[PDB]
Amino acid sequence: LQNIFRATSDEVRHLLSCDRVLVYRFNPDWSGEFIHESVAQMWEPLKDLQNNFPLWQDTYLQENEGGRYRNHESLAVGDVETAGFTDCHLDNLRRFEIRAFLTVPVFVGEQLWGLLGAYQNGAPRHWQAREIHLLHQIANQLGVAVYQAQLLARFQELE
Ligand SMILES: *[C@@H](C)[C@H]1/C(=C/c2[nH]c(/C=C3N=C(/C=C4\NC(=O)C(CC)=C4C)C(C)=C\3CCC(=O)O)c(CCC(=O)O)c2C)NC(=O)[C@@H]1C
Ligand SMILES: O=S(=O)(O)C[C@@H](O)CNC1CCCCC1
Ligand code: NA
Ligand code: NA
Ligand code: NA
Ligand code: NA
Repeated sequence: LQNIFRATSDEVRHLLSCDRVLVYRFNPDWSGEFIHESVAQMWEPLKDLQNNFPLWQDTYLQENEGGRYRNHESLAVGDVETAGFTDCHLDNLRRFEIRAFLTVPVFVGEQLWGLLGAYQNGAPRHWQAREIHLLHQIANQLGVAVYQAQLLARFQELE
């Protein structure tokens, strides 16, 4: 499953040639965290930045039990500076040098399980429909892989 994440994250990064790809997973209370990353050589890994560069707290998704994702909606942002985010949100994005990004839902069964994010640093992006569609397909495949990893867990407890 780590294998799966690594595999998925590297694929998205190479297919989109973006700076960073992240996998987010929700906890039962809709808190969550980034559990996997694929990142280009030029940037420091997320966990390392988190040990040194503090952020504004962000409980939005938790307070809203998944927000737009829960309704199968995605976020596609060509330019974060132009998007109209709250100041704290934009400040967080800017802390990670994120200038354009995509975030899509990952569903495991009919349950919102997490998110798949793709980030471009330093310059805006004109995202294309096929890039978004491809990310959704990869997110669906990830969801299936997780769903079946679960199924196989349930199987091996039951013997
Ligand atoms: C300012 C911070 C207010 C706020 C705004 C806000 N945030 C989101 C959505 C997201 N915020 C995050 C951020 C994190 N996830 C993490 O694991 C970490 C630690 C490194 C951070 C900083 C993420 C992943 C999301 C989902 C993707 C996105 O960037 O939008 C929203 C929803 C925006 C929308 O329209 O969908 C909003 C409004 N959060 C707060 O708590 C402050 C009041
Ligand atoms: O739209 S929702 O009700 O999910 C939540 C609300 O926080 C919207 N975020 C704005 C949307 C437009 C881009 C800037 C950020
Ligand atoms: Na949040
Ligand atoms: Na969002
Ligand atoms: Na915002
Ligand atoms: Na299945």
